[PDB]
Amino acid sequence: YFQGSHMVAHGLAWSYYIGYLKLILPGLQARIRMFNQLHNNMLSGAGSRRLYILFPLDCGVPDDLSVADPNIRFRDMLPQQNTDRAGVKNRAYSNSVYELLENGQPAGACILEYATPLQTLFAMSQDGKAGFSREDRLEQAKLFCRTLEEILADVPESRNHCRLIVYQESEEGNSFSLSQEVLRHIRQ
Amino acid sequence: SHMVAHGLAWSYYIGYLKLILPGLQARIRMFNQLHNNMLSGAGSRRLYILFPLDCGVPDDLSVADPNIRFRDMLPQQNTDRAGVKNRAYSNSVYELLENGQPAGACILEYATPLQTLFAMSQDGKAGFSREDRLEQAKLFCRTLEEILADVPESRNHCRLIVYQESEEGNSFSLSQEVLRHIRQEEKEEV
Ligand SMILES: Nc1nc(=O)c2ncn([C@@H]3O[C@@H]4COP(=O)(O)O[C@H]5[C@@H](O)[C@H](n6cnc7c(N)ncnc76)O[C@@H]5COP(=O)(O)O[C@@H]3[C@@H]4O)c2[nH]1
Repeated sequence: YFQGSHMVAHGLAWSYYIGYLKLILPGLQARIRMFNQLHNNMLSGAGSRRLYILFPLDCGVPDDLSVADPNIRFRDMLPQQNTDRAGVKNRAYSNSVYELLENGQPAGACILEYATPLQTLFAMSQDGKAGFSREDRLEQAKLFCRTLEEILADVPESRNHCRLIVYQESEEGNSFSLSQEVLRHIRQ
Repeated sequence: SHMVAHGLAWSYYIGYLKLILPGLQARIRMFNQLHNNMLSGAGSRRLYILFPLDCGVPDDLSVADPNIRFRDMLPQQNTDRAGVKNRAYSNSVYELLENGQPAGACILEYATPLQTLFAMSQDGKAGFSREDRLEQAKLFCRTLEEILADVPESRNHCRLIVYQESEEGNSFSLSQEVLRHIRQEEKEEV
């Protein structure tokens, strides 16, 4: 295996930064402050004010987080950002806030989502026209993560809000609890 | 199958066109009720997507060509996506002017992934040459065409407008380029 120079993953990483994260990081905290005004400071500490992105390396990305763990419960959306983009007026960028339950009660809350490009990788893997194996998919998923981390390293601290939660579903165990993992990241 | 452009083409199809194209006609019908049948013919069926091969992608179409005039948005599509509840997908409708008056109307936008290719070309960290940016941009278009070819439902609901300004390269008008496509299809209809 020789890793190519500009692979699918490289492009996805750059896409994900240039076309989302870079766009939303400047206003994220303002949106959070607004949310807190409505929700009695639900997102109180710094740890609850990060943008946590789930990165399942097997690329299983359900649209509903509660599917992954029923202890991840949707609470409300942040106020949305609207931006004119590439001829689409008022394109909307949105994020969702979840409560993390322990014993049926909220133990934390945070902004949580999956990394969307992992959906692309999964779909490519399922289409013969794509020419893309399961082995290719895993490697690309790992490369996407590494490349993204490299790009994010260069963000100034005032915009250093992304936090990646990287795991491989097949390697975890029946005792893996995604909500606990997220709470662990919040707590660190 | 491991070039950047492949990923971009699949991203664009899987995460956008596949999602929105099936619902488009209904959104159009509603727009037309609201706006007195502004969209007609294939303008009432297709999303028109601009693919500038040089990867210059202005956010404002009127800046690109003042004869492209924004008129209103389609009603939005909201879909839960990857843990984002009610992610919103929105498209913009424009009138195209000729000699100062409306000559056509359509749903129009740029293919956003070209913006990624442009950005990669400008950041040394990407190690991505201008020459490769061009090749990849061409490849992105071809790949998307290939993907669409096998899915009539999607293919029939979009129009790819591919051009390289600077090979155009003189009297080029973007509005005229769009109108040319609209008119070609109009001649087929009826
Ligand atoms: N989580 C998230 N929420 C967003 O609002 C979002 N916006 C973009 N992205 C992900 O960022 C990267 C860059 O997005 P870009 O717009 O260049 O390409 C996008 C873009 O050309 C288009 N598209 C997606 N949603 C919209 C939309 N609402 N309007 C226009 N084009 C859209 O289809 C491509 C694939 O979209 P996703 O597969 O969702 O992944 C994107 C992509 O990996 C987002 N991811």
